[PDB]
Amino acid sequence: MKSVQTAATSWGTVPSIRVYTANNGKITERCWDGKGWYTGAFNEPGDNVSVTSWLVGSAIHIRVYASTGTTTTEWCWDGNGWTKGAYTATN
Amino acid sequence: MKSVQTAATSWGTVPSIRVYTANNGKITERCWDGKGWYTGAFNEPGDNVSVTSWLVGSAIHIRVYASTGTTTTEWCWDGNGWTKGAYTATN
Amino acid sequence: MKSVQTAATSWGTVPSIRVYTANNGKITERCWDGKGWYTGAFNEPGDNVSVTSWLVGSAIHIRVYASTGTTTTEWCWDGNGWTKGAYTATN
Ligand SMILES: Cc1c(C)c2c3c4c1OP(=O)(O)Oc1c(C)c(C)c5c(c1C4)Cc1c(c(c(C)c(C)c1OP(=O)(O)O5)OP(=O)(O)O2)C3
Ligand SMILES: Cc1c(C)c2c3c4c1OP(=O)(O)Oc1c(C)c(C)c5c(c1C4)Cc1c(c(c(C)c(C)c1OP(=O)(O)O5)OP(=O)(O)O2)C3
Ligand SMILES: Cc1c(C)c2c3c4c1OP(=O)(O)Oc1c(C)c(C)c5c(c1C4)Cc1c(c(c(C)c(C)c1OP(=O)(O)O5)OP(=O)(O)O2)C3
Ligand SMILES: OC[C@@]1(O)OC[C@@H](O)[C@@H](O)[C@@H]1O
Ligand SMILES: OC[C@@]1(O)OC[C@@H](O)[C@@H](O)[C@@H]1O
Ligand SMILES: OC[C@@]1(O)OC[C@@H](O)[C@@H](O)[C@@H]1O
Ligand SMILES: OC[C@@]1(O)OC[C@@H](O)[C@@H](O)[C@@H]1O
Ligand SMILES: OC[C@@]1(O)OC[C@@H](O)[C@@H](O)[C@@H]1O
Ligand SMILES: OC[C@@]1(O)OC[C@@H](O)[C@@H](O)[C@@H]1O
Ligand SMILES: [Zn+2]
Ligand SMILES: [Zn+2]
Ligand SMILES: [Zn+2]
Repeated sequence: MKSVQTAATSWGTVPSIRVYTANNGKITERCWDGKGWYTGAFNEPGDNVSVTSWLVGSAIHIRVYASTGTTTTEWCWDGNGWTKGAYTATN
Repeated sequence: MKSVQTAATSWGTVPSIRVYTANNGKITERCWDGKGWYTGAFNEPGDNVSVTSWLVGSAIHIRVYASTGTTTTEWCWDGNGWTKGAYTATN
Repeated sequence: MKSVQTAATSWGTVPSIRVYTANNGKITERCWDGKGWYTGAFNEPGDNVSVTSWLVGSAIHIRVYASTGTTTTEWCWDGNGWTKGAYTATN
């Protein structure tokens, strides 16, 4: 049957986990920080999703790559809300 | 042509790598621990797969997200067998 | 609509980022090292891609898993060009 597509990242030792789900063209986010799953602020269009993150000290930085057709849009979390990133590709 | 879908994670100083393949609704696992590839114990249903892992000291923790329909099931490896995680996509 | 499929990895604190895109049977690579996106050296066939990476000091080691059909080919970056890895899906 048709199935959603996911991408996952984690950081630290607790850990913090973020799982992105692409469902019928919309990506949403589920979060774990040690006390139960909850819904994240990320909501962007996309059929397909990948993610990577890195720590600067204790500060997390997340990059989500959301693709519709041949266009991939990068979204960035740097502690102060999601912003559109500079990524481009000539697909 | 129709193609399988993979997810990969790695850790530590060997390094240890784990590659999950979703093929026709079934997910399986191939492992590298420095001495050749071999088949892992993970076998769970799923059309799509993502994975993340983290170390706590020397202990690996792996989380594999297996999706069928709109249901994503989280599978947990924490040193002693695969168990179903608490992940849900809604509350 | 049909959409491309991506995978992403990053390392260090700058950070460096690599984003792999599978598009109509071909996987290509875009790169960030703090100073703008550019096209990387990776070009290999595949309908689906996953990736994992690890540092050895400042030196990055990347493993890209490229799938066509039921055949997943591992590509290896160890500082000196992309080479085919030992991964096989069965014994
Ligand atoms: C309950 C059910 C529904 C509502 C279906 C389908 C199936 C189905 O039975 P199920 O027990 O899941 O057996 C299947 C299993 C185990 C796999 C692995 C299948 C399919 C089926 C067959 C084929 C299938 C179907 C699809 C879609 C969109 C895809 C992508 C799709 O390919 P994919 O998931 O790779 O391969 O259509 P749709 O979801 O409307 O209908 C057809
Ligand atoms: C040998 C072979 C088989 C057995 C096929 C197909 C093709 C095929 O020739 P190939 O040399 O691979 O040329 C193609 C290439 C290079 C690409 C990139 C293609 C397709 C083909 C055509 C289209 C195609 C086909 C599919 C399926 C399920 C998909 C998803 C699919 O899309 P996708 O992989 O994005 O695009 O059907 P199926 O596997 O039954 O049959 C049809
Ligand atoms: C412009 C356009 C083209 C050229 C299409 C399709 C659609 C389409 O309109 P759009 O505004 O994108 O509305 C859709 C939206 C928003 C979603 C979420 C859709 C589809 C469509 C419909 C269905 C669809 C279509 C496909 C393919 C290959 C897939 C995988 C596919 O599933 P998926 O992306 O999950 O679901 O065929 P193809 O790209 O040839 O044709 C059909
Ligand atoms: O604390 C939750 C949160 O702020 O964590 C960082 C990002 O995952 C956000 O989308 C998410 O809402
Ligand atoms: O601060 C945001 C940014 O500079 O972070 C590094 C890369 O993800 C860039 O594409 C992105 O615009
Ligand atoms: O040594 C192999 C193994 O035990 O490693 C941890 C997990 O990847 C398991 O599924 C796998 O069988
Ligand atoms: O020990 C298992 C568990 O608590 O680990 C952290 C998260 O992956 C949870 O969903 C999961 O149930
Ligand atoms: O400096 C760019 C580069 O060498 O970085 C390592 C790999 O990502 C290569 O494919 C890529 O061309
Ligand atoms: O050649 C490099 C290599 O040994 O690195 C470890 C694994 O990725 C192997 O499959 C691969 O062949
Ligand atoms: Zn299915
Ligand atoms: Zn194909
Ligand atoms: Zn679409």
